[PDB]
Order: sequence, then C-alpha cells, then structure tokens
Amino acid sequence: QGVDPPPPPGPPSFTGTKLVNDADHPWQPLREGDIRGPCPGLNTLASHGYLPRDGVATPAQIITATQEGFNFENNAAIVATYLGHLLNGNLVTDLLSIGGATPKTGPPPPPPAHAGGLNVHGTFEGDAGMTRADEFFGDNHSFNQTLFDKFVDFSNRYGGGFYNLTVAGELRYSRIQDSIATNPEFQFKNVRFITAYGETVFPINLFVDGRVTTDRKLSMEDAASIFRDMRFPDDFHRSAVPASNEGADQVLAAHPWVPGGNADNQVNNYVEDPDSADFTHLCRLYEFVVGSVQELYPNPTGILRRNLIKNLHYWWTGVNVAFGGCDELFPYGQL
Ligand SMILES: *[C@@H]1O[C@H](CO)[C@@H](O[C@@H]2O[C@H](CO)[C@@H](O[C@@H]3O[C@H](CO[C@H]4O[C@H](CO[C@H]5O[C@H](CO)[C@@H](O)[C@H](O)[C@@H]5O)[C@@H](O)[C@H](O[C@H]5O[C@H](CO)[C@@H](O)[C@H](O)[C@@H]5O)[C@@H]4O)[C@@H](O)[C@H](O[C@H]4O[C@H](CO)[C@@H](O)[C@H](O)[C@@H]4O)[C@@H]3O)[C@H](O)[C@H]2NC(C)=O)[C@H](O)[C@H]1NC(C)=O
Ligand SMILES: *[C@@H]1O[C@H](CO)[C@@H](O[C@@H]2O[C@H](CO)[C@@H](O[C@@H]3O[C@H](CO[C@H]4O[C@H](CO)[C@@H](O)[C@H](O)[C@@H]4O)[C@@H](O)[C@H](O[C@H]4O[C@H](CO)[C@@H](O)[C@H](O)[C@@H]4O)[C@@H]3O)[C@H](O)[C@H]2NC(C)=O)[C@H](O)[C@H]1NC(C)=O
Ligand code: HEM
Ligand SMILES: COc1cccc(OC)c1O
Ligand SMILES: COc1cccc(OC)c1O
Ligand SMILES: COc1cccc(OC)c1O
Ligand SMILES: [Mg+2]
Repeated sequence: QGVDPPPPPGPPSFTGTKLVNDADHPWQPLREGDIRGPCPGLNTLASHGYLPRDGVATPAQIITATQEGFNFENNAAIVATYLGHLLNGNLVTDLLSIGGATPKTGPPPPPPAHAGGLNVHGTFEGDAGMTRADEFFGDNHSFNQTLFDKFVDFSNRYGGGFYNLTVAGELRYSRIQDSIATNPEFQFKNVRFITAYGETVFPINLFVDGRVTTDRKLSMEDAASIFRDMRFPDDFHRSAVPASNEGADQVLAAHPWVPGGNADNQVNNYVEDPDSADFTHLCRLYEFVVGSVQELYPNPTGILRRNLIKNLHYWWTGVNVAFGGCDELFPYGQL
C-alpha cells in the first residue's frame, strides 16, 4: 500500500501581512515523541500548530505552513521541501520528519534510503550554520548558545545591536572561517554552498515583523524566541509580501567565497571544488541531487518508483523557475 502524492500547493490566495501568532496557533511545549530539528522556521511552525505538532508532515503541509506562517515564497517552498523530501523523507507514506528518525514516517524505505529526516548530514544539512554546530562536533540539530552569543556579538559589532544584511555578510564568512579552523571534515559545496547564503537572510526577510517596511532588522529577543524557543514573537505579523532569499547576493559579495572543503581530514586546509554548483552554475545542484537520489534508490519498482517519479517532477517544477531553466532528468522514465 501507500499514498498517491498530490502536486504542490500554489501561492496563497492572500499574500499580505496578517497576525500569525493567533489564538488558533498557540505555542505549546513538546510532548513525548514530538520531533524538532535544524530548521527554526519549521520548528516554530510545528510548535504553533501550523504543522503537525509532532514535527512529521507531508510536503504539501510543509509548503502551506511556510506560506501561511511566514509568507515563504511558493517556488522557494517547493525547491526546499521536495529537496528535503527526496533525500530525507518517506516517498511511499509521503511523510517527512523535520528532525531525526521516527516511526511516525512509517515503514522504512529500502536501504541505502533512510527517511531519516532533515537532521541527516552531508547532502542537504551541512556546516557553518548560525545557531547550530557542525555535525563533526556531535550535534547538528540543537540550538547552540555559544553560536547564538556570536550571532549577538556580530549584531552588536555590525548591526547596532540588531541582525541586518551587513551582519549577515560578516557572520556568514566568520562562520566559514570557524569551521575551516576547527572542523577537519568541513564541507561547503553543492547543496550546502547554495543554502548557506539564503539561510542568513531568512531572519531579515521572514523573522522581522511584516509591519516593518523600512530598515528591516531583527532584535536579539525575537531571534532568541525563534531560534531557541521555537516561538513567534508576541503579536507576530508575517512578511507583507512572499519572500525568501532576497539579499543573499549581497551576503556573498561582502566576502566572495568558492565552494570546497578541508581536504585530507585536516584543519586549515580548504581546497576549492571547481565541479560544485555555485550561484552562476545552479543547474549543477539539480543534477547533483538527482544523482544523490539515484544512489539512495538504485532500482525502485511499484509505488516507490511512481512516487519517486512524481516527487522528482514536482521538485523540477520549482527548480526550473528558481534556477532560470534546467533540463528535466528522468532517471526512472515516465509514469
Ligand atoms: C545595519 O545596521 C548598521 C548599524 O545601525 C547600519 O549602519 C549604518 O549605515 C549607514 C550607511 O551604510 C551609516 O551612515 C553613513 O555613514 C558613513 C560614515 O560616516 C563617517 O564619515 C563621514 C564623512 O567624513 C568626512 O568628514 C570628516 C570630518 O568630520 C573627515 O574626517 C573625513 O575624511 C570625511 O571627509 C562623517 O560624516 C560621519 O560623521 C557623521 O556622523 C556621525 C554619526 O555616525 C557623527 O558622530 C558625526 O559627528 C557626523 O555627523 C562619519 O564619521 C557616511 O560616509 C555616509 O554618508 C553618506 O550618506 C549620507 C546620508 O545618506 C549623506 O548625507 C552623505 O553625503 C554621504 O553620501 C552615511 O551617513 C551609519 O552611520 C551606520 N550606522 C552605524 C551605527 O554604524 C547598516 O547600514 C545596516 N545595514 C543595512 C543593510 O540596513
Ligand atoms: C556549540 O558550538 C561550538 C562551535 O562549533 C562548539 O565549540 C567548539 O568545539 C570544538 C570541539 O571541541 C572546538 O574545536 C577545537 O578548536 C581548536 C581551536 O580553538 C581555538 O581557535 C578557535 C578559532 O580558530 C577559537 O574559536 C577557539 O575559542 C580557540 O581559541 C582546534 O585547534 C582543535 O583542533 C583539534 O581537534 C581537531 C578535531 O580532531 C583536529 O582536526 C585538529 O588537528 C586538532 O587536534 C578543535 O577543532 C572549537 O574551538 C569550539 N569552538 C568554540 C569557540 O567554542 C561547542 O562545543 C558546541 N556545544 C555547545 C556549547 O553546546
Ligand atoms: C520550506 C521547507 C523548509 C525546509 C525543508 C528547510 C530545511 C532546512 C534545513 C535542513 C536547515 C538546516 C541547514 C543546514 O544545516 O545546512 C534549515 C536551516 C534554516 N532554515 Fe529552514 N527549511 C525550510 C523552510 C524555512 C523557512 C520558511 C524559514 C524561515 C521562515 C527557514 C529558516 C531557516 C533558517 C534561518 C535556518 C538556519 C538555522 C541556523 O543556521 O541557525 N526555513 N532549514
Ligand atoms: C535553494 O533555493 C534557491 C537557491 C537560489 C535561488 C533560489 O530562488 C531564487 C532558490 O530557491
Ligand atoms: C529556499 O532556500 C532554502 C530553504 C530552506 C533552507 C535553506 O537553507 C538552509 C535554504 O537556502
Ligand atoms: C504533471 O506531469 C508529470 C507528473 C509526474 C511525472 C512527470 O514526469 C516525470 C510529469 O511530467
Ligand atoms: Mg547545519
């Protein structure tokens, strides 16, 4: 048995600001079995009941929740969600854990596929995050107070005590440098190289209240509330427009950087990878991930094959727009 996965939701009918921390979506504490992970956006949505409070959801539920709760732009939602689902979800049950492994995603897929959730390191989740530490140090998912203290420090140093685009530029680079110096397994290429820039502007574009139209900047109180406690600020109103990675280009421009990693299990040994995706070679990310999916699913048949074909297509519909045109790949043929 299994599920027939629907195509992704489109943009919301209403795209203006609104109160999202409302009576129908109260913060609630974790219960036993509830899953949380490396994403403060999804974490907050689950802890306010925009997602199932147990942190396991369908792609469709994730897309709608990111739109409803934060006005995450539809294409960005599709690109992120099916990326996470293809690599880390259960394609038969159509369920993805926003954190680690759980029976709630249903019967496990055939290895080497895992449905292990967004916590799985090395193809999606990766190094030099803002409030999470690299997997090498033992925990890639929990809030890390030391890293948050650095976030605060950089906000004091470059943003007048607030997180803004200038802070994002400085913090992104400094976090790269931390990982070069301390993590001999540090990788910063392919998916991670791309996602690591967008992630640093989401707090500006999506965590700042939507009633703020000029000089958008995030207070440390609001940052702590979301990044640490998975709680919307009091009276939080979402972005007044669909938004995602606006300004990520400026973050890169502040400290130009090339995909790569520390070679040969050694610190301070960063080598460029000329084959990696980058921001002028985005379709390589698409091809790379399709390749990764084939490694996870070398010979699917039946429902699994069907659901793979559909999810791959759904992802491509977003990638095609977001990346400015990529030739669709059909590793398992057609339906
Ligand atoms: C994230 O948050 C941060 C923090 O809030 C935020 O930072 C602000 O960013 C803006 C711009 O990005 C800053 O405003 C600019 O400041 C520039 C630097 O100014 C210095 O130099 C000025 C020029 O000096 C001349 O004259 C002196 C003699 O006095 C001489 O030695 C020099 O050689 C030179 O010839 C000087 O005017 C200025 O001093 C003034 O302001 C300070 C207060 O900061 C005051 O104490 C002084 O008495 C004096 O009034 C300072 O020393 C400046 O160049 C720049 O100017 C341009 O823009 C203005 C306005 O648009 C025009 O009027 C002007 O003609 C220029 O074209 C501008 O004012 C601001 O200071 C930052 N604030 C802080 C606290 O750091 C980031 O922007 C945020 N990021 C995002 C993306 O939002
Ligand atoms: C929350 O997140 C932080 C940050 O990721 C974690 O703290 C880091 O923990 C790691 C592992 O203990 C530390 O790594 C070691 O750092 C040494 C360098 O430290 C100095 O230099 C850096 C800047 O270059 C400063 O930030 C720091 O304060 C020090 O002044 C390295 O020399 C070590 O290398 C040795 O081990 C590696 C791995 O085996 C080898 O490859 C090397 O060859 C060598 O033998 C090592 O990498 C790191 O410094 C910590 N950072 C900070 C600033 O604390 C927290 O543990 C994590 N946990 C919490 C708080 O919940
Ligand atoms: C749409 C589906 C989403 C998926 C699948 C997703 C997935 C992820 C993953 C896997 C990470 C960890 C990245 C890493 O370690 O390399 C992450 C980080 C992050 N996500 Fe999400 N995310 C989604 C939506 C959102 C939304 C809507 C927001 C903001 C409103 C958001 C904000 C963030 C931020 C700020 C981080 C960085 C956390 C840190 O470094 O401290 N995400 N996300
Ligand atoms: C990781 O996803 C993306 C990377 C770069 C650009 C995007 O949309 C404009 C985008 O959605
Ligand atoms: C659309 O782009 C993204 C969505 C969710 C998380 C991301 O980086 C961690 C990211 O870059
Ligand atoms: C709606 O169109 C499709 C649905 C599922 C799979 C497809 O091609 C792989 C496809 O083209
Ligand atoms: Mg990470």
